[PDB]
Amino acid sequence: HVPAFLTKLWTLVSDPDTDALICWSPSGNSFHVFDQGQFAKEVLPKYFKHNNMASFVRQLNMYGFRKVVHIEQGGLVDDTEFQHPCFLRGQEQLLENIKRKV
Amino acid sequence: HVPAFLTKLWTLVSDPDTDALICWSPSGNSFHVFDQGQFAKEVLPKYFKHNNMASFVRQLNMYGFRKVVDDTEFQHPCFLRGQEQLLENIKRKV
Amino acid sequence: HVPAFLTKLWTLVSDPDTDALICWSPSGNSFHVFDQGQFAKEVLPKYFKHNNMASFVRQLNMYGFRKVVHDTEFQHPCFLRGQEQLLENIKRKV
DNA sequence: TGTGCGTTCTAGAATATTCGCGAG
DNA sequence: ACTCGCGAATATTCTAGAACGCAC
Ligand code: NA
Repeated sequence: HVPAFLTKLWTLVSDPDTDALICWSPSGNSFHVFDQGQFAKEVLPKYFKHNNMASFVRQLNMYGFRKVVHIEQGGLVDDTEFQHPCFLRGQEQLLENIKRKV
Repeated sequence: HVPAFLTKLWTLVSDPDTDALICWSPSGNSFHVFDQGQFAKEVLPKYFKHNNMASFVRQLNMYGFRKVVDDTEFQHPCFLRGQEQLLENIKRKV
Repeated sequence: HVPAFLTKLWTLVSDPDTDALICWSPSGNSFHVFDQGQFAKEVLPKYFKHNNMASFVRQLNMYGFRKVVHDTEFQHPCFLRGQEQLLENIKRKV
């Protein structure tokens, strides 16, 4: 029913063993990826058939996720945050409302 | 969605800790940059991918700011102290 | 007249310091990137205003580079070891 | 028995940065 | 000769197109 990408992403974010690399934000309305390098090489191949952050990012955009911009990035002086309105901590059933672009 | 340049400009002008280098005018309808040299060298690279005052000014003109005729003053009709919601009306040129 | 990206890219690839992360292929008609995590974190910000491999890859495509399918290998016919003069022919997409 | 999903490589679109022109 | 808005090329970021394999 719910496509594999969303259930794995939900499980991956919620899993407390991965919270050093991917976890919910305190509000539970977005998720963070820390150290993209270790995440792509260590975490992604355990759920998907690849280890590329770009292929994970491409899927995020296919399901309508958007990157959250922090106002402190953009200067010359690793935290990647994504959000979807129906991807909320404690609301796994809401994943049926997220559906992929055709 | 309000572009990063205006949000950063609003934060930088409004911030009282930076007022020795960039701050609102007393009326709050314009802002001043003092000592452009130290501002470009020390403040800009903490917010933008450069330390060039010309590139900051170029963006000011891109968003329709104009210079009011060291001490450099710039103005935009929708860049007003206490009216942060008006940044939504500032649009980049075509 | 040669854009900064091509001169910097030729320089960083040719640099024997970085050959552990980015170097020419034996034939010298393509270049390899090993461990892009460390390449993006340490090499890119020394030449560009960022440390994202995606922003490096995007520029490679804007200049007509192509990824060769088999760590990470890219090629352009006018990007050859010892022929910095051929970069003159690599022209950026509109 | 066609359609939706996943992975990869490249391009689109908006804003950002640089350089130098020219009206006044 | 000089100031100050520009145009234009390139740079950076985030999202999408397109091709192909796979499943049901
Ligand atoms: Na200030």
